[PDB]
Amino acid sequence: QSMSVGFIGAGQLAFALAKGFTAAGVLAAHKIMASSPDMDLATVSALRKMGVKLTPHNKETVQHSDVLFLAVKPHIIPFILDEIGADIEDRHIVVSCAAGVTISSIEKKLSAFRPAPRVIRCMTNTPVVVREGATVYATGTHAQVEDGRLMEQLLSSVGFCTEVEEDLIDAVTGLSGSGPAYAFTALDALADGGVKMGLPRRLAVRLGAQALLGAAKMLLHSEQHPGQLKDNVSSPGGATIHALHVLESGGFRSLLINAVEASCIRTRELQSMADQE
Amino acid sequence: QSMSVGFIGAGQLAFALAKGFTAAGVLAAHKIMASSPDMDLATVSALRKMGVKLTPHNKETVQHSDVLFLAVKPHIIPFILDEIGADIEDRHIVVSCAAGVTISSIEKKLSAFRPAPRVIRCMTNTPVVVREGATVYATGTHAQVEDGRLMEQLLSSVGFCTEVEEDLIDAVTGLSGSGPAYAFTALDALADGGVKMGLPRRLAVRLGAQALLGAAKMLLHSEQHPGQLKDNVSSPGGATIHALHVLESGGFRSLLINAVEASCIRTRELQSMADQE
Amino acid sequence: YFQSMSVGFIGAGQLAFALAKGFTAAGVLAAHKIMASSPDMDLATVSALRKMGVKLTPHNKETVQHSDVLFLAVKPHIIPFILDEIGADIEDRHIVVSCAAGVTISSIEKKLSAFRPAPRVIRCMTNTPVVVREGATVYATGTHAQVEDGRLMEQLLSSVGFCTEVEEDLIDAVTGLSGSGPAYAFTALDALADGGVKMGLPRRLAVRLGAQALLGAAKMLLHSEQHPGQLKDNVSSPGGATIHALHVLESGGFRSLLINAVEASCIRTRELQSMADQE
Amino acid sequence: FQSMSVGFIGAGQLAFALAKGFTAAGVLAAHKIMASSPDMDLATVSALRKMGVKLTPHNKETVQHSDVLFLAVKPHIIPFILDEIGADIEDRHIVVSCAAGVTISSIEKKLSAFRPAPRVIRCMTNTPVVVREGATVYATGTHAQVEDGRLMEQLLSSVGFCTEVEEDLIDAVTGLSGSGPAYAFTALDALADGGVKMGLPRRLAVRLGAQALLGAAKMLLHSEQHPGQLKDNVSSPGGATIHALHVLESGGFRSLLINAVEASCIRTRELQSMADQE
Ligand SMILES: NC(=O)C1=CN([C@@H]2O[C@H](COP(=O)(O)OP(=O)(O)OC[C@H]3O[C@@H](n4cnc5c(N)ncnc54)[C@H](O)[C@@H]3O)[C@@H](O)[C@H]2O)C=CC1
Ligand SMILES: NC(=O)C1=CN([C@@H]2O[C@H](COP(=O)(O)OP(=O)(O)OC[C@H]3O[C@@H](n4cnc5c(N)ncnc54)[C@H](O)[C@@H]3O)[C@@H](O)[C@H]2O)C=CC1
Ligand SMILES: NC(=O)C1=CN([C@@H]2O[C@H](COP(=O)(O)OP(=O)(O)OC[C@H]3O[C@@H](n4cnc5c(N)ncnc54)[C@H](O)[C@@H]3O)[C@@H](O)[C@H]2O)C=CC1
Ligand SMILES: NC(=O)C1=CN([C@@H]2O[C@H](COP(=O)(O)OP(=O)(O)OC[C@H]3O[C@@H](n4cnc5c(N)ncnc54)[C@H](O)[C@@H]3O)[C@@H](O)[C@H]2O)C=CC1
Ligand SMILES: O=C(O)[C@@H]1CCCCN1
Ligand SMILES: O=C(O)[C@@H]1CCCCN1
Ligand SMILES: O=C(O)[C@@H]1CCCCN1
Ligand SMILES: O=C(O)[C@@H]1CCCCN1
Repeated sequence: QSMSVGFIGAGQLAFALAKGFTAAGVLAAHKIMASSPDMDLATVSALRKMGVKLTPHNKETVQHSDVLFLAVKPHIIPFILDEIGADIEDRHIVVSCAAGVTISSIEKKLSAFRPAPRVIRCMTNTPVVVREGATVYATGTHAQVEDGRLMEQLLSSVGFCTEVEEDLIDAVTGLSGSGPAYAFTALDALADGGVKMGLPRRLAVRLGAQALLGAAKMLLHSEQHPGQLKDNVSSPGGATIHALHVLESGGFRSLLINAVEASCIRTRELQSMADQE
Repeated sequence: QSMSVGFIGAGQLAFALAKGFTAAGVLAAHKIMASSPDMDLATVSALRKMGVKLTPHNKETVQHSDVLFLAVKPHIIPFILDEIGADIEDRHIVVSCAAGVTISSIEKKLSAFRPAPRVIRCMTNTPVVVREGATVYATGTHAQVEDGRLMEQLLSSVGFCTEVEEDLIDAVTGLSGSGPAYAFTALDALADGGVKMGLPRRLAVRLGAQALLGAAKMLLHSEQHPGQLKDNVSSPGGATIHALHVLESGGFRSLLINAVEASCIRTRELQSMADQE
Repeated sequence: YFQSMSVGFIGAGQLAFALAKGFTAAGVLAAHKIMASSPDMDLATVSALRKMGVKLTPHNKETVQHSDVLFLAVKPHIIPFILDEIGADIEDRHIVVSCAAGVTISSIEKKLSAFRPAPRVIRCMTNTPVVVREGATVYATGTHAQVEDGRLMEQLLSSVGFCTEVEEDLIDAVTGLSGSGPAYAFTALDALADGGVKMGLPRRLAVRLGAQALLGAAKMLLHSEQHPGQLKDNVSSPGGATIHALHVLESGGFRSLLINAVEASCIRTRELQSMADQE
Repeated sequence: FQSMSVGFIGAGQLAFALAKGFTAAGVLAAHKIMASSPDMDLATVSALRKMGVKLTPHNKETVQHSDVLFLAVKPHIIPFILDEIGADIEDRHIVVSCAAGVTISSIEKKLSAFRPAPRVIRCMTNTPVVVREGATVYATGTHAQVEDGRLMEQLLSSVGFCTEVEEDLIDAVTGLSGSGPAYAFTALDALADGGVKMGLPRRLAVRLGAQALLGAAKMLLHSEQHPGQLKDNVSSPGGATIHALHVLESGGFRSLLINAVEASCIRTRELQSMADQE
């Protein structure tokens, strides 16, 4: 309750998490501060109306915060760590949200200034903004047991959250981190299919999104295999099995596997370049 | 509250709706009766444990019911209507859930026995079982205004529900009716992609489903275009835009359009055969 | 009982051989209580039937007079000529079992009813694995088949594999799945063997391992209540070799090709029978 | 062999499958079997419990209980396991590695640091051992005695086909019969969807497709004829089956199965190459 939260970066992810946290009630907007070198951002304007404290100065965010989220682009992380490293205290829990960036790389930058930085790495996604996020976290070398439990409590307020080994996170990034983009592409296309068959666009968007929401919820609430739930939809000779055939004829399943793989491979490739630098 | 509901048919759709209605609290299990010529069905066993009254005799379902759902396969509908047509009373609201079957065809069969049958046609989907269904309905020639409002009240308890013109329903069937099957295929494949990149299968299923649920919820709660929400996920040069490219290279969008179209075309084709018979 | 039943095959080809070998291997019938007829004795199937001890004759009337249960095992377009030829020889005691793809009970009963009013007709679809008593058989009973006729036919065909009664309107689809099925399987086993050879296995070992793998997986599914996707999930470890191989199957639309096959077989069956009904 | 104690290090899919097959075969009483795992909250551990298999978290307990010791852990866990119990391997032990890709030489090098001449056998099997129709190959290590191989072949023949091979074939066998059940399950799911599309109930389509594949596989195993000849026997000229074969050929059906065996084998070799660099 006395917990103060800070965001280095004031972009899409910082907005989504601050919106989710405040809607969840687990944090008052006034306990949150975010910093950015650009206050002319739509997300900065939104955070202001929410009641989040804003500043150009990353040092002010550090000084206000107990839990410090790093919500900048991955290549900005080392610059950020050099800038505020001398201002980290024993009270701080540093939570990196950046795609690809390793706990090792973060702990090495911070340890030059003060031993035993408490670091947690997470991967989440934009649906935390409607409290339906998918989040994983890995705890660092000096994180205490209460640090992981605190972070799971906080991130569970805005969706699914579980601890993982760090070597799983790049793959999670390709699945649930990039996942919403696959869904939005799919929903746009399903709506176009509805329009082609005679539905108004607004209705098609609503129906397609509601269908995907409900099916996903069924699977999360069921112990059955997704193929069994699929079997339950189709009648023999019917419309649904005819539609499933044309998906299969296009290699639909393989394209989704291709996407998760391509995201994960790019994440690893980018971090290799960072480590080489 | 005094309303009694009956299901002709005791299969996947009847279970899903009865489960959703009772979980919603809008109906007590004991106000529901369902009939089937086969009590050795898993769905019949499930309905029994819920507290739903079961019978082999469709006439008993009619006699108990105020609202009567037709939840049999489309080709069974005319047989069903011939069987119980003499038992429909002025109190009855007949709600056909059957894919493709027209209000005209139903009103013609029932009108031979008694004038002015009150008929509503709906299309829904299995996620009503977790109260996240997508339902549309069209009112028949003799349905009263309170009949449509009653049905929207009832079906809104288990998900989205809106009135449509009947000529939209076959297209809705290809989008949200068959939709859950597209989602389950997609979730199975996304999980395989997670497994390929090193995630345990149970975790990949959970993450993929949670990602699709959250993205769908974002779109339902946003006024923004799905392409804008997609743009918000990707950073320049990043993992997500790399993954979106490989989806595009496979014609991912076109496959989903193909599916909605194929389902809708099959539905129309099947009903043409029924009308020819 | 069963060994006292006389069985006849009109047609002495691949299906008659497969069934006669299955029945005799099962011990339900003595080979010499089977008679088969063909206008062509220079077939390999006739020679094999002869070596088993089946009675062979060129005269379909002899097969009819010999038999109690009479299997029609000729090509579908031959059935109406067969029915014209021996229809007058069908007796009240006969059970007539059509194995021909596509041919309807109605077409058979219309021919035979011109001779006697209540011909007992059963239609079945089976497959060549009856030869190792692992066939997949369905049957539908005709207008005049007694309840005991269906029970007898199920007992007989269960001796050489799986057997269940179905409505007749399912049989063309069954034909595209389990009737044509063994050919899809032999194609797949030939290709899996080539895959083993490409990766360095001797052909003989690759053939045996591929066939054992498919047999064991199919038996697993038949003995499990789990979805095939779940059994599939259990084979793969994260990042491992099996999931990499499943991806390249998916990239080629592997699933859609098998759906295409069942559909193509069933559509061709319906199309041929429509030409027969037109003729 | 009633004087034989079998142990599993690992209590996952493969250990369950083998234990269920051995016990169903009657060659082992379930109480003569011990399995270890650091995680007792697995579905496979509960199933092993109900069978009457002894469970323990301690790999050393499994080693002390067992004469034949199956390594049923993921390949990257093998070197850790060997470090943990290498000092407990006795002369009596036969160590049977089931792990994909892991070489006899790598196992022998680990165990030899503790006691010379470890008796090592490498095998590749598959999950259908659970219905006693597995396909297993094995290779004997440097110090395996002649009777060690014969004993293993007797034990593994009780749950399916089993033959000795040169070790350099095992990665390819892994891509064919090791991964093979997954190809079949994919095919059976798809064939069932095909049956449903043409009007069959799903339960019936699943049963018929599985029976068709089982019977055709048995036909081939029992026949001296080429699979092409058995295929030819199914088709009549102009008929339904040859029409269906054509659409398989037009999609390169054969090439996809070759692709799968190749992709599995290449990945196995790639993974072990990384293990050997580490
Ligand atoms: N957008 C998404 O869907 C998700 C993004 N992420 C991660 O979140 C991090 C940020 O992602 P987005 O918010 O999408 O980026 P974004 O580009 O919307 O916001 C980036 C923010 O960093 C600020 N910034 C740049 N230099 C700075 C500095 N020196 N000090 C402080 N702030 C600075 C920018 O002004 C902007 O406010 C990335 O590492 C990304 O991998 C992870 C999960 C999902
Ligand atoms: N499964 C789905 O996803 C949805 C299905 N529907 C529609 O719901 C209707 C039923 O669909 P499912 O429940 O999936 O079918 P289902 O096959 O699971 O259940 C069909 C039920 O009808 C019963 N039945 C057969 N003959 C009968 C008779 N003479 N009298 C009474 N009951 C009889 C069967 O025994 C079975 O209980 C279909 O028209 C379908 O289009 C619509 C929305 C979604
Ligand atoms: N081969 C298979 O895998 C299966 C075939 N079937 C059905 O079995 C029937 C026969 O198929 P196959 O045995 O494969 O054909 P096949 O061509 O091997 O043998 C056909 C037999 O009919 C004989 N025949 C031709 N004219 C005749 C006549 N007037 N009187 C008597 N016999 C005559 C031929 O000489 C030959 O012995 C077909 O209707 C086919 O659909 C059904 C299930 C599987
Ligand atoms: N599943 C299959 O279809 C086949 C698997 N294999 C091989 O069998 C081995 C196991 O495969 P699955 O059983 O499928 O894996 P699985 O993941 O189902 O079970 C793995 C087991 O290892 C246990 N484990 C992890 N660390 C351990 C440790 N330090 N000490 C003891 N147990 C530990 C886990 O708790 C789990 O019980 C792999 O090397 C695989 O290549 C070979 C043939 C077929
Ligand atoms: O495949 C079918 O016959 C049905 C039609 C309606 C929505 C669900 N699936
Ligand atoms: O495209 C990107 O850079 C990020 C990576 C992490 C998840 C969201 N998208
Ligand atoms: O996918 C895997 O890791 C294993 C390899 C061995 C055979 C079965 N599947
Ligand atoms: O190709 C054919 O004509 C037959 C039809 C029946 C099943 C087996 N093959």
